[PDB]
Amino acid sequence: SVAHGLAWSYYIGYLRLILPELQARIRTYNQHYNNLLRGAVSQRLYILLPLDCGVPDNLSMADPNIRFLDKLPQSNSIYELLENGQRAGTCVLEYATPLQTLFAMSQYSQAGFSREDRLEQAKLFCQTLEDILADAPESQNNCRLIAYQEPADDSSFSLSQEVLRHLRQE
Amino acid sequence: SVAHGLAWSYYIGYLRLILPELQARIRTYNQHYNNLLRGAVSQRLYILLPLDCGVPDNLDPNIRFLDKLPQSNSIYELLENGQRAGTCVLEYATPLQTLFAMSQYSQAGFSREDRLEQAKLFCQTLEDILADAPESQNNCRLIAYQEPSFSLSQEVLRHLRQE
Ligand SMILES: COc1ccc([C@@H]2[C@@H](C(=O)O)c3ccccc3C(=O)N2c2ccc(C(C)(C)C)cc2)cc1
Ligand SMILES: COc1ccc([C@@H]2[C@@H](C(=O)O)c3ccccc3C(=O)N2c2ccc(C(C)(C)C)cc2)cc1
Ligand SMILES: [Ca+2]
Repeated sequence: SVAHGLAWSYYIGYLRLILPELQARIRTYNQHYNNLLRGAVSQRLYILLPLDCGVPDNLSMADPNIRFLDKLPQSNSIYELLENGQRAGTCVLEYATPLQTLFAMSQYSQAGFSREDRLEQAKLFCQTLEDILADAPESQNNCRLIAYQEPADDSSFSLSQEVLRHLRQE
Repeated sequence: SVAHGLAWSYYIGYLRLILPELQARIRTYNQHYNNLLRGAVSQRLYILLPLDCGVPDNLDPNIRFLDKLPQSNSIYELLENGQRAGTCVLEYATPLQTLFAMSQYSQAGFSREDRLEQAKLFCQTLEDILADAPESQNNCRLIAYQEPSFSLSQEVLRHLRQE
């Protein structure tokens, strides 16, 4: 049942506060700070929600097709996404950082929290957060959760492709 | 049921990480930075848990900021009878802000009664995690309270004297 508190704190202490000014920050960046000869940053906050709760310290180390470009002024980061070796999209991207509690609990023997318990709580965190965001006034076509289970076959999943599928739905 | 996730995250993402080096940080302060007469900073981390979930933006005239704890934690002096009666590392259990904000958000369907119950369960769950945790070695004290004038300094001093 840890997922409920994780989802509510993440929304009420972070997403609720950053989503209202996000569009204005992206528009300011695109007009005044972005380099001339490249794409504009897309408008939504893209949140990576790996169901395995594996949150890396560097997105480029997780996928070489996701490259840091800049900080979004006014901490959020802009990345370029590659496909077939070329630039395919630019967006504000980050992980659902409360998943780190679920990961750490699965590694702490006193929690009595298995990998199966972790997966169940990650799914509940995603479901609860989606329900909150659906009813939230701050979420106005400006946030997208990217929840994913990684197949056993490495070749059948690309993190950059997962973000690109959502970005192309804009 | 939000209290469980709040307690586990607060422990596993913060208390578990800061409690092992806390007493060394307090010893550094007491030996090299503390210039008060018999004002050694107490050894434990004191965590304010207002059961009403009211966390102010800056931590009572009898509680006065002294310094940042080197190596963000803050040291305060506690006054009693107008004089310094103790010094400690003091801070709020910041996850209570989720419970307060939920009670202020109609779509959460979370009443003041639900809030109080979750604040008490957060305190109990956190105390139990800390009791079984290898990082809490007589170094973290939870100060849970409710208002009846209330004196926050008197609440902290009771726990300081218990150390
Ligand atoms: C003061 O006590 C805390 C406790 C936890 C957090 C963050 C923070 C986040 O960055 O998302 C968060 C917010 C809401 C719910 C859960 C978490 C969470 O899981 N945190 C966290 C938890 C664990 C980690 C390590 C295991 C990598 C160290 C890193 C980050 C921050 C302050
Ligand atoms: C990235 O997403 C987050 C979400 C929440 C937090 C912190 C953070 C804390 O400072 O204790 C925390 C950790 C673990 C569980 C809960 C909370 C929590 O309740 N937070 C919080 C929640 C709400 C507030 C306002 C309502 C005053 C703005 C302020 C702080 C930080 C990052
Ligand atoms: Ca594999």
